[PDB]
Amino acid sequence: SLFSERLKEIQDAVETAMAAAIGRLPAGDLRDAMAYAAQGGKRLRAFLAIESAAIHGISMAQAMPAALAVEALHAYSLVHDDMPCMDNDDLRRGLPTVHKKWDDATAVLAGDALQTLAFELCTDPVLGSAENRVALVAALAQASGAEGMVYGQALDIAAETAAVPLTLDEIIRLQAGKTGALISFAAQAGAILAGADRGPLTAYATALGLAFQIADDILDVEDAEAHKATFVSLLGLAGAKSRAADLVAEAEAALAPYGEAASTLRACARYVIE
Amino acid sequence: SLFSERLKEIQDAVETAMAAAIGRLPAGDLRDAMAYAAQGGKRLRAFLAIESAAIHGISMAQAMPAALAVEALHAYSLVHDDMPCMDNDDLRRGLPTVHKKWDDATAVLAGDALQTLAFELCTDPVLGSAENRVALVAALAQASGAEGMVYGQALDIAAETAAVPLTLDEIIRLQAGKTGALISFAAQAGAILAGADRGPLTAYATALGLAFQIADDILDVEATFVSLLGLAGAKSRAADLVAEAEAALAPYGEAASTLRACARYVIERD
Repeated sequence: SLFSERLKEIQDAVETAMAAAIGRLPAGDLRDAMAYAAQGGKRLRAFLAIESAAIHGISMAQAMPAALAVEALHAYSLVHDDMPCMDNDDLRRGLPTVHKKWDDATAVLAGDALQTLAFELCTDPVLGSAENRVALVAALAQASGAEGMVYGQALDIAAETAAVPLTLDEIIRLQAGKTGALISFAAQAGAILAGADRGPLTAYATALGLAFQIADDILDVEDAEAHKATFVSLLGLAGAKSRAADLVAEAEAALAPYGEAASTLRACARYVIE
Repeated sequence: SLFSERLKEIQDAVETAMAAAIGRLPAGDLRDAMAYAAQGGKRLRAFLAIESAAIHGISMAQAMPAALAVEALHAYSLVHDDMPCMDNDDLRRGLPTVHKKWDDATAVLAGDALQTLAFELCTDPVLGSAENRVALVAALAQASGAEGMVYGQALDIAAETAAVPLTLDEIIRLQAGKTGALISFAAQAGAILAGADRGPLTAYATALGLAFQIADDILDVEATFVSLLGLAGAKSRAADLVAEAEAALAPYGEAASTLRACARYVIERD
């Protein structure tokens, strides 16, 4: 399809660009760990950044530093999350995690530096004006810190052993922090770089992010973390499926001002449930 | 003296402004551990940010988010450094470390959010033009990441298990990364915000950063700096670098007075 071919292209370009940006750093164990953690993945957040840019008439070359920013940040968070003090993961996508391949010290440092790299990438003159770049840093920061991604991780610790079982509102607030905020930055990145209205892409992302999580739960159905309240347990199998579809249709509809230009973005929404 | 009063006023105002900045986040264990980590300390780096700005005719009000940015970044680094897998500290400034008071998970996360907050503070429009703000965050990213502070820390850890003890040339290059880079950002910050030449303040910071490091090793014995030079040699060497740092600021005339007083202060405790 257009979507699948466009995705493949973006994945190939991102792999190359990330390796080049990391290869610029001083050699050593730190850099090897950084490189290993930022390689592979579906690049869905890079996709969103590039496609939302394309919709505002911005080239992939002008958009690359923002796509790599959100991928670096995504990568940093997994490294920190795979640590024994947190999710305690030995393997990710069939492969050893950073803290296992190297050591815990390398994992905290590789993730720290990857965070730094993401913000540095946001200052790259290729992106365009200083005004737009400083709005991009601000938005990546809002998405990633103590009112965004990290906050959602803090809540997840309380949530996975909660006394009263988790309500729908709570697992929605969870989702919105853990994955929602960064998916939203990625989708808004295009508009940020064009200095354009961020409303439609925000609404598209809110709906898309939640749809992702709901679609994820359904796939798991079809210990503390394993027996947590999911959208399938709360809404039912059919209730979850119908909610996923509703949200995808809501995300597509948010992109109506863009006409046929939004094609790959609306196929991205459909992809999550299909 | 008159420097003593400038340092305490800045310490007071950094304490307030940081509590207000962290106060604006959602409540919880995370916000508590962040605010705890970012409270206190001598505010050296914040002082360098504010005072190099004053040297360039920029008020404290306009400089504050850059001072908060160094401090938040510094705090983040301490929280992560204290963890069992790194330096393994149980106390700092008397009180228990973040990992000890809470746990390892909270250390990671409060560290992470503190780095994120540091970069968020660099975008505060109070700092002035977006051009200077973007140069500020590029500088902070340079000081802090895989070419700066983090790189230095990684080298320091790899040092801990080296086949040979390290040369004085290497332990200079190590701590230029580990502590020098962030002090360099802090001194240059005032010039960045005025769109001015950064060279003199950079040379100041390179001298001062090394001297600050040597004066800390002096504290311990009172391959490190005291072991490689002796207590006679290191007390002399740090006093040399202080002079160097004061000399680097000769272009500024007697406007360099507070920052020179600061350079002498980091060895005035010895």
